[PDB]
Amino acid sequence: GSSGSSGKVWKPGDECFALYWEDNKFYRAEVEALHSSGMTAVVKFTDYGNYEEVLLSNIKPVQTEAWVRDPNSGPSSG
Repeated sequence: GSSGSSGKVWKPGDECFALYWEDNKFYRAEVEALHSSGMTAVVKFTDYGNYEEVLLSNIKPVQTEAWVRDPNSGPSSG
């Protein structure tokens, strides 16, 4: 299509951070299934592994393991 568009869409099978309904804190999770309507979605919390209905506007994309190897030692003893 066209490259160069701001935005972010969720999908069933992506790890994300959802705000607990009892802690209201950002915790790890995974988009279990979105809602036809397009407002809330079922996300599974890793903390225990239970599903919770949270809004899409209350979810954040989890960073990826962009590790980098190199023969040059980076961090050292302080």
